[PDB]
Amino acid sequence: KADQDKMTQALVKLQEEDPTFHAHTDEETGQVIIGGMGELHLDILVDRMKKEFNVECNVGAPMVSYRETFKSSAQVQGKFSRQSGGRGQYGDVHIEFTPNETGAGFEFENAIVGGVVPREYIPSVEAGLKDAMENGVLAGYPLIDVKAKLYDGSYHDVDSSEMAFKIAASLALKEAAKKCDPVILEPMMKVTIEMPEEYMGDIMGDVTSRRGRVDGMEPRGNAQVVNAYVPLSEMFGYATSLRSNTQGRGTYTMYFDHYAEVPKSIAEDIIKKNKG
RNA sequence: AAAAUGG
RNA sequence: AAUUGAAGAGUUUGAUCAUGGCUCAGAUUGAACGCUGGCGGCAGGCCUAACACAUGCAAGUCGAACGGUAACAGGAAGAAGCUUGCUUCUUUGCUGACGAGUGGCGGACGGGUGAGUAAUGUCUGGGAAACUGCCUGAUGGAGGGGGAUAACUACUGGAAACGGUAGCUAAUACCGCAUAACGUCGCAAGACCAAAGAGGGCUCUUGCCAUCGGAUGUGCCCAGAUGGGAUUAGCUAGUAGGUGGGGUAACGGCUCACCUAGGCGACGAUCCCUAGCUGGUCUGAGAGGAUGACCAGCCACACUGGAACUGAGACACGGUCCAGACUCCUACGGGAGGCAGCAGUGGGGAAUAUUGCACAAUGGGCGCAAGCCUGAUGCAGCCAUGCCGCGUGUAUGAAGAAGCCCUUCGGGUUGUAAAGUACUUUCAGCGGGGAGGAAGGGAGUAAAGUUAAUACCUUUGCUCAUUGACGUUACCCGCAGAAGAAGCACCGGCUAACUCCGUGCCAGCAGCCGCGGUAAUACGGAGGGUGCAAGCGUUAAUCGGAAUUACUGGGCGUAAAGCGCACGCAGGCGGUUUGUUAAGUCAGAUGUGAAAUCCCCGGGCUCAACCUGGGAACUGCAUCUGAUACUGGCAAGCUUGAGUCUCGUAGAGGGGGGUAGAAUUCCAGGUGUAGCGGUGAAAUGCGUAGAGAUCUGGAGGAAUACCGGUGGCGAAGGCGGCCCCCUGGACGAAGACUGACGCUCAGGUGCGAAAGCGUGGGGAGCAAACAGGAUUAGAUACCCUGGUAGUCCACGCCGUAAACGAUGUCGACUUGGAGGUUGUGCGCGUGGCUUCCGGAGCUAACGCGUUAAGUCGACCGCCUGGGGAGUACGGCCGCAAGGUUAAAACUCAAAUGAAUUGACGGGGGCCCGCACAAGCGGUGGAGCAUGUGGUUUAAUUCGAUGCAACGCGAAGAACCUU
RNA sequence: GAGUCUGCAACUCGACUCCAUGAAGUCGGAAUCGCUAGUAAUCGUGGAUCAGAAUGCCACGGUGAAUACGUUCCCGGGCCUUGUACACACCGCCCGUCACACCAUGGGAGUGGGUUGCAAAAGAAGUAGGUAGCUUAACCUUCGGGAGGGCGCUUACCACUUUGUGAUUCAUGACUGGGGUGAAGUCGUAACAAGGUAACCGUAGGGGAACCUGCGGUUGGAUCA
RNA sequence: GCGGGGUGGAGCAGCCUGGUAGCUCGUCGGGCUCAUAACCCGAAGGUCGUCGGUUCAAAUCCGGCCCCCGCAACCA
RNA sequence: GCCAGGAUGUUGGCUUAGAAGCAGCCAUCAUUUAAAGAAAGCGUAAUAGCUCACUGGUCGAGUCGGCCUGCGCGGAAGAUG
RNA sequence: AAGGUACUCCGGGGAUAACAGGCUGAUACCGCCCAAGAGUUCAUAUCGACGGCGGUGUUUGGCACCUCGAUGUCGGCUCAUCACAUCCUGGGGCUGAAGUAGGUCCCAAGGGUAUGGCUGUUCGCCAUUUAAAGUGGUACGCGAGCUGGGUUUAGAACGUCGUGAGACAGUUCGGUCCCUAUCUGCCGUGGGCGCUGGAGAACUGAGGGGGGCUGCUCCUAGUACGAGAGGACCGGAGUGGACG
Ligand SMILES: [K+]
Ligand SMILES: [K+]
Ligand SMILES: [K+]
Ligand SMILES: [K+]
Ligand SMILES: [K+]
Ligand SMILES: [K+]
Ligand SMILES: [K+]
Ligand SMILES: [K+]
Ligand SMILES: [K+]
Ligand SMILES: [K+]
Ligand SMILES: [K+]
Ligand SMILES: [K+]
Ligand SMILES: [K+]
Ligand SMILES: [K+]
Ligand SMILES: [K+]
Ligand SMILES: [K+]
Ligand SMILES: [K+]
Ligand SMILES: [K+]
Ligand SMILES: [K+]
Ligand SMILES: [K+]
Ligand SMILES: [K+]
Ligand SMILES: [K+]
Ligand SMILES: [K+]
Ligand SMILES: [K+]
Ligand SMILES: [K+]
Ligand SMILES: [K+]
Ligand SMILES: [K+]
Ligand SMILES: [K+]
Ligand SMILES: [K+]
Ligand SMILES: [K+]
Ligand SMILES: [K+]
Ligand SMILES: [K+]
Ligand SMILES: [K+]
Ligand SMILES: [K+]
Ligand SMILES: [Mg+2]
Ligand SMILES: [Mg+2]
Ligand SMILES: [Mg+2]
Ligand SMILES: [Mg+2]
Ligand SMILES: [Mg+2]
Ligand SMILES: [Mg+2]
Ligand SMILES: [Mg+2]
Ligand SMILES: [Mg+2]
Ligand SMILES: [Mg+2]
Ligand SMILES: [Mg+2]
Ligand SMILES: [Mg+2]
Ligand SMILES: [Mg+2]
Ligand SMILES: [Mg+2]
Ligand SMILES: [Mg+2]
Ligand SMILES: [Mg+2]
Ligand SMILES: [Mg+2]
Ligand SMILES: [Mg+2]
Ligand SMILES: [Mg+2]
Ligand SMILES: [Mg+2]
Ligand SMILES: [Mg+2]
Ligand SMILES: [Mg+2]
Ligand SMILES: [Mg+2]
Ligand SMILES: [Mg+2]
Ligand SMILES: [Mg+2]
Ligand SMILES: [Mg+2]
Ligand SMILES: [Mg+2]
Ligand SMILES: [Mg+2]
Ligand SMILES: [Mg+2]
Ligand SMILES: [Mg+2]
Ligand SMILES: [Mg+2]
Ligand SMILES: [Mg+2]
Ligand SMILES: [Mg+2]
Ligand SMILES: [Mg+2]
Ligand SMILES: [Mg+2]
Ligand SMILES: [Mg+2]
Ligand SMILES: [Mg+2]
Ligand SMILES: [Mg+2]
Ligand SMILES: [Mg+2]
Ligand SMILES: [Mg+2]
Ligand SMILES: [Mg+2]
Ligand SMILES: [Mg+2]
Ligand SMILES: [Mg+2]
Ligand SMILES: [Mg+2]
Ligand SMILES: [Mg+2]
Ligand SMILES: [Mg+2]
Ligand SMILES: [Mg+2]
Ligand SMILES: [Mg+2]
Ligand SMILES: [Mg+2]
Ligand SMILES: [Mg+2]
Ligand SMILES: [Mg+2]
Ligand SMILES: [Mg+2]
Ligand SMILES: [Mg+2]
Ligand SMILES: [Mg+2]
Ligand SMILES: [Mg+2]
Ligand SMILES: [Mg+2]
Ligand SMILES: [Mg+2]
Ligand SMILES: [Mg+2]
Ligand SMILES: [Mg+2]
Ligand SMILES: [Mg+2]
Ligand SMILES: [Mg+2]
Ligand SMILES: [Mg+2]
Ligand SMILES: [Mg+2]
Ligand SMILES: [Mg+2]
Ligand SMILES: [Mg+2]
Ligand SMILES: [Mg+2]
Ligand SMILES: [Mg+2]
Ligand SMILES: [Mg+2]
Ligand SMILES: [Mg+2]
Ligand SMILES: [Mg+2]
Ligand SMILES: [Mg+2]
Repeated sequence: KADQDKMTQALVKLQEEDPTFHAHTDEETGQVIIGGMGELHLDILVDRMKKEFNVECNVGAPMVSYRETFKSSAQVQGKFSRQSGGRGQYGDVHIEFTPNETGAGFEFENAIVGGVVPREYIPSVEAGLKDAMENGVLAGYPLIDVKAKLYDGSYHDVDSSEMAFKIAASLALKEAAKKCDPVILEPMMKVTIEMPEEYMGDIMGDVTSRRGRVDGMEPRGNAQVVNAYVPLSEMFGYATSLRSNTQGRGTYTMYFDHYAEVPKSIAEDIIKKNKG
């Protein structure tokens, strides 16, 4: 970490030395990601750090930011009552959690009937859910693609507090996760690979090996272009492979697409990792 | 006799 | 004439007064940053890395010291193509000159930096033991010789740097000899010591040597002053002194030997941390506080550590030697170098300039002079960095235009603002004139002086050409045309300056108080305004406001602050009288206190900034001459303060020993019979193994009813039956005696409740701990039944309490009243002590009030917002418990005192109500009506919700109503 | 089951009648309400609303009690006084442990630096002293030498450097102590009223915590009719 | 290997000796209070680990199967 | 053994990014024939391509694979020789 | 009518345990058969479910045959010797083998095959090497060769159990290792006789023993191969480690 501060300075200098060098700390992962136009390029930079900058470093695969979503729908109740004398803290909310349309995120519905939960406490309930959803409901990753319907609740004239209702809301989400079976999501990436038709088969074979799907192929100029969607984690190291397959005559451009459920095996591994 | 508390 | 000088505000509360912190308005800067940007003058400009430095430059000069001649520019001579009379080519230091060398002088100045340094520094004032190139005064001398040596030559070693060997040579280079005295040595007699020539035409000029002066510079000494820390109190063996010897220009432990045992320090030594000092600068009414950039003086340092050499002067920025780290060269053997001179580069940093020009002037080195050298200096460049002056137009202009903003849509505001019209043109721009900084120096020419000389030289006049980096100088003049020239911050209060719109505890703002949750003068934008202006804001920084460290000029009953009390050393302070001294003090004088700056009066730049003449001031210090009241010293006194003695009085004053009565407990026995004991109510407990109760005898410990008291005694803490023994203090009466013998007191020392600790005793009662029983949601409590340490004694330790009057001690003074207690004189006096109340005065108020918290004086202790914290760490003390001394970071905008109006109280008093009591009839249970909640529903419309919603809005939903 | 009436229309969803049927209920847990006389209690009657639709509301008469000793207690209100740390005013204020996060700081086996004391070692260059040897322009000379000097060597002083052992200062250290700041956490309620056991001071013992208990002290406690 | 357990939500009875589910707390409804706690009144909730066997009948007895404890697990 | 042919509606359809005999899933055909699978393989992203089955020619006598049984073979690595 | 004895003692047993041997082979280890699958496709490059068949003697065991008128037992040291189920070096097939480097299987036993830290350790983990740090058998090779740390006498203590004496597949500190080699074997070294008359030399070679390891650099050649990164075979030369 003494060389970490030096690493910052080293990366700054390296960026000045080479425009193609791009240093960027991924906020979600909290890991600095070094971008290069080639493996050898990055290698030389790292070697330079070790010597010129005198910064000992070890390269690694960028961590992937995953998300969670309830795979099942279940109505749940969250009750929080803490009254032992004087001003207490009562709050009960019955919230129905249902898998939302992928990408629709959170679609909270206030279906409170009979004004069981007073209007003033309603926003707190929702806000409390949102905060709890941001926290991991399965492994620790932000819960997305879920719909919470507060159909029923309970309140006390004195004990009930907005914060109590936020607590009750969070409690509901917890028990919902136990019944709604959240699943980990992985960020899919749309990759556009262009190469001579001679290597087309090999490229598509690589994508399938990664786990990605070939969207389709299309003729451009002289080099065929294959559209595909590959997981970010799997996409790592594609550059070298592409050049190897195409004899350094292949180019690819990857962009984020959506979040797909991590393979049950992979999901299990992620949960294990997050657990410890 | 007992007789706490009240973001 | 040298003065003219002094503002507050916001924020603790429901409100108030006080206390107290925080914040703000001002001024200032080597500034930085952001935004903006016409011009000029003057000035300033690496605060950081005493970090590392590429390149050039910053110290040379002299041929009137000398051998020479490397050049070159000539001359003469001789050869030459032979301009047939010049040219060429050679020779000749031959001359003008001059490379290199010897020599002399300078290089110790000038320029840079502030690392080190808390005094071998600086500043002020004194002093004896010195030295001093160049300059200047006076008096003498200046004779006659010698031996070298560079350059040079040959040779030779090295990559280079740098050399080696042999030969030759000069001097104002070097050494004898003579000379030797207002010199040195010595008591004296005696003895001893120097020199250089050069230049012009015998003379003049310059230089040389000896001595004594002058000036100047420099060295040295002493006293006072010059940061912080005691959570640094001891320090020191050349150490302190002496003596002798040596050493220095000189005094000196400067050095050495020997001898003695000193020296320094609470008036701060030693050690630690920080730091160049000063004249000055900034702030301040001042006193202070802060600071030491530029300018001037002084000191210190020059890659780091160290040393000497030369010299008048250095332990030497651009010298030497050694070591070290760096950089560079190398043939690997060895070499070379030092920007804290100027400019400049890299690095560091928020941030600080051009590898300019000229020696025209001033000043310096060398020279006879001419001249040469000078990054000193004079100037130019960049930079709004500051200061100062000026400009960006000026009059007219209602059309009160458009257009913007706002509006009650009437209008208002921008705003005479703009258009429009009439003028002016600073400055910029273009053109053309034009100072002054310039003195001198160089030619002649003249007279005089000098001399043998109308020579040469010197002096003063005279005459003729001639010297400006800045520079396109200032300044003046002319020409075209308002043309080419305004921005920045702010408008909730403080604080001068308000609306609209957008946003909606979000975004945001903010020095403080706070502002923002849908009518934001507080955010953001717009319109309008306010303040400043080529600047305006922000940040950092200092002082002020802050009387908030209070010398001037504050506090301590309750706000922070009186040591628990006392004794007492050092220290501070001290009644009254005479004489004496003159230390302080006061007066006058004299020397000094650099210049600059500041101040006053002036002068000069068109003004101002800026520059300059004179004065004032420098508040201080030394010395001399005076004054003598007060303070001090000395001497003699006096009695009034203080003290002693004679006599008597009161007292729970202390220490020791003895004794009495009451009660509790226990033990033994008698009588007697079922309870006792305890509580709010109980229970545990005790009792038929005879309790409790009652009576008798005995044992032991502790404390002394009543008297008894706003009583008494004691420094305080404390002290209570009676008796004796030992002992301290206080007070009164009337005399005598002493003669200021006093007061306070850092440090120090002693005393010091209760609890606690050590050792050895004692132990009735009481009772931390502990146990059980209750109480309670729980009850580690309060209550009950038991019960150990301890409480008691001896000796030792601890050293603290709301150790309180939350009020230090001593002295004097300033209306009264009612009491207590204890003397004393003759009902009326007069002392000591004490309680309550109260006047003036004082106090924020409460209160204090002759026992002051009034009015003053002496000395001491202590305080400087609330927390953190009387804590940590260190020291000291302790057996331990702990005590004592005593921080910081961090955090908050308060904390606090007294009093006021409420409210409230399981505070008090006085009243009252179907409040309770005394009664009567009900509700809660059933069925049903009705309202409500909830749940259900396509919808079950909406509102009402503790008392004070729920047969409520609804005094009447089949449709309508709805 | 059979009707009546009002009304466009009585299924949802009217009142009423007739016949039949004949539920719970045998006096109401804890708790709780009204009423002091023409009152309660009970008995009928009328009215508004309104087509129709009262056990409600509003109003009218009939009959018609019991009990009040009193202020000990409960609750509320008024007035006077007193304490107060309360002021959207006791539904006030407010203390500490514990949980979590963050910040500064103390201790800590130690670890790495700076500075420095003491005791030694060391000895470049230079300067001074001595002189194994070597060498020598100027002076002297008996002409051989001599005087004197230089070099070398040696000694003293001393920089770099080295070693041991302390002191001090700074940084860092598993873990740990207390402090502060958070946020509607948990546990109680210690203080402020006599705060419900007056509080507080010193000391000692005990206890999850605020604290409790003993001993002595202070008033900076209320109360007193 | 030898023993003891597995019963309303929690901790405990009942088993021995078949018929014949208790106690305290918690929970729920009503009350008290401004409200909460405390307090008062009323009520619900184990078919007895998991099956099999026996018996007219099984928490009870027998035997597995799982669970959770205790003890033993040695000497060359 | 060898020389040939080895197909046509038709890439059967669906699905498949693509899937044409040869990913998978449904089919499962018909046609010209001597005969030629809605394909037994290799192959391709899919294609294509290379076979094969099937069949015709050539060749001129046996040929092919099960059953029962005799005897052998592999499976079969160790420490003094 | 219960216990302790490690303070112990006597008579007996290999009728009966602990050690080593034996028998056995459950277990262990090694190999094979079938092939569901995995491997983009594709059982068999590599791997392999559900099941099946063997081999070794190799762990943990079973049995109690040898030894109780005694067969010393963990680990280390010294010294070895064999097997091959091969760790390195040699040869080869396949590969999901571009090269380099691997994977897997076959052949091969000539030689070679760490030092330290910690622990009694074997082992293991760790540090740093190496071409490699092989796996087993040999009374878990080797105490009439050494050690004596472990373990199992008598002393003592802790935890624990027990009323206690004492005890523990707990721990802790301390605590006597004898033997002059007759025979076999082995390393050396002589005497006798023989080999056909005696004697002095020089030999032939049946037979036996020893030895046999390997790194790195350079060249080939930055050549083949690879888009690059990298980087050879084959062949040649030099210089080391260990050992003799
Ligand atoms: K104030
Ligand atoms: K300095
Ligand atoms: K000295
Ligand atoms: K002396
Ligand atoms: K000053
Ligand atoms: K120095
Ligand atoms: K000189
Ligand atoms: K000049
Ligand atoms: K004062
Ligand atoms: K004194
Ligand atoms: K006097
Ligand atoms: K006792
Ligand atoms: K005092
Ligand atoms: K503070
Ligand atoms: K009822
Ligand atoms: K109806
Ligand atoms: K009606
Ligand atoms: K009151
Ligand atoms: K800490
Ligand atoms: K430390
Ligand atoms: K209390
Ligand atoms: K106490
Ligand atoms: K026995
Ligand atoms: K096999
Ligand atoms: K395959
Ligand atoms: K045996
Ligand atoms: K192979
Ligand atoms: K081998
Ligand atoms: K072996
Ligand atoms: K054995
Ligand atoms: K052994
Ligand atoms: K043996
Ligand atoms: K032996
Ligand atoms: K034998
Ligand atoms: Mg010259
Ligand atoms: Mg001379
Ligand atoms: Mg002489
Ligand atoms: Mg300094
Ligand atoms: Mg002032
Ligand atoms: Mg000298
Ligand atoms: Mg110099
Ligand atoms: Mg220099
Ligand atoms: Mg410079
Ligand atoms: Mg920088
Ligand atoms: Mg020059
Ligand atoms: Mg205003
Ligand atoms: Mg608004
Ligand atoms: Mg300021
Ligand atoms: Mg002040
Ligand atoms: Mg004050
Ligand atoms: Mg106070
Ligand atoms: Mg106070
Ligand atoms: Mg006092
Ligand atoms: Mg005193
Ligand atoms: Mg005087
Ligand atoms: Mg002056
Ligand atoms: Mg006097
Ligand atoms: Mg007496
Ligand atoms: Mg008294
Ligand atoms: Mg005591
Ligand atoms: Mg005692
Ligand atoms: Mg008692
Ligand atoms: Mg008691
Ligand atoms: Mg005190
Ligand atoms: Mg007292
Ligand atoms: Mg006090
Ligand atoms: Mg009074
Ligand atoms: Mg303390
Ligand atoms: Mg202390
Ligand atoms: Mg009812
Ligand atoms: Mg009503
Ligand atoms: Mg309707
Ligand atoms: Mg009244
Ligand atoms: Mg620390
Ligand atoms: Mg030396
Ligand atoms: Mg309390
Ligand atoms: Mg109390
Ligand atoms: Mg109190
Ligand atoms: Mg207690
Ligand atoms: Mg066979
Ligand atoms: Mg064999
Ligand atoms: Mg034993
Ligand atoms: Mg025996
Ligand atoms: Mg046997
Ligand atoms: Mg036998
Ligand atoms: Mg055996
Ligand atoms: Mg045997
Ligand atoms: Mg298997
Ligand atoms: Mg066996
Ligand atoms: Mg047998
Ligand atoms: Mg035998
Ligand atoms: Mg093999
Ligand atoms: Mg072998
Ligand atoms: Mg072999
Ligand atoms: Mg061989
Ligand atoms: Mg090892
Ligand atoms: Mg063995
Ligand atoms: Mg072995
Ligand atoms: Mg032996
Ligand atoms: Mg043996
Ligand atoms: Mg042993
Ligand atoms: Mg052989
Ligand atoms: Mg061999
Ligand atoms: Mg060898």
